[PDB]
Amino acid sequence: AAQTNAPWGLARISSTSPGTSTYYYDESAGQGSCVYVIDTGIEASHPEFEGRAQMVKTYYYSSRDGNGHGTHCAGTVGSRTYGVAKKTQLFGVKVLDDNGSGQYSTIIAGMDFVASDKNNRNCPKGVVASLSLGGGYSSSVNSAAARLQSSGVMVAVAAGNNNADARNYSPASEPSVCTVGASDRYDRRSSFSNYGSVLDIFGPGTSILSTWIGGSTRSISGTSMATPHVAGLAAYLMTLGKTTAASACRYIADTANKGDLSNIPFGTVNLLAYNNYQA
Ligand SMILES: [Ca+2]
Repeated sequence: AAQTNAPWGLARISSTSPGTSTYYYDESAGQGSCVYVIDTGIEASHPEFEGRAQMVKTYYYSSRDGNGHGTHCAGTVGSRTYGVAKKTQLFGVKVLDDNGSGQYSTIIAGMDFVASDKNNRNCPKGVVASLSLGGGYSSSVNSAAARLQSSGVMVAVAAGNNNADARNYSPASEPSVCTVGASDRYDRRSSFSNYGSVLDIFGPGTSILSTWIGGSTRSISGTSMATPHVAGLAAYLMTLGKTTAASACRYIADTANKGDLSNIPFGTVNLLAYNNYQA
């Protein structure tokens, strides 16, 4: 399949080189996989999600996304126009309030929720979770991300937007999950992207067009935008039979474009997510 004039991030993920605008992907498109988006929630009714999005959990007075951030993330995972996995099921878990804040305790409960809740969903092809959130190092937060992963969910998490070493951030510093840095359209590290030996991969994170609340769209930036590219790519690869929750991060890093990014600090991986689709 070929989606012409795709958002640059989508084109990039299916390309060996920067500067192109068509997204190529196998038509299976993530069918029969599931992606949890753990964030401010998801405007499920957005036409772009086509009935494939559902809120399954909130810790606040409402499950609606009153912010937009989670909806944007969800659209990059799986909206028909802006998404990597155009046929995946999307499940929203609202651990962040409408100001995009959440206490660590709520975030942890949200991770544990998905680790059980995937047993209530139909995802023959596998399960992914996209966690575009972050705060200072906490072993409890790391440990919750590690449980989520060991239960059989491919966990992808934002490296953070501090332009600093991600070792100091959670769940970014958790070794067993996929920690995702942000790049821009000219293949430079995003200027806000964290870095470090704890990073596993980079995805498109600067000027990322996707869904927003009120049924609209917008371009925004962050390692939080890069994460759902990798989350969507895992779902897509898993439905193709290429990999599993337990090895998806590894496989993505093995099949990445390598040594193509600029401003990567000494000791951080120079790997850009890539679907290796032979159209
Ligand atoms: Ca990690």
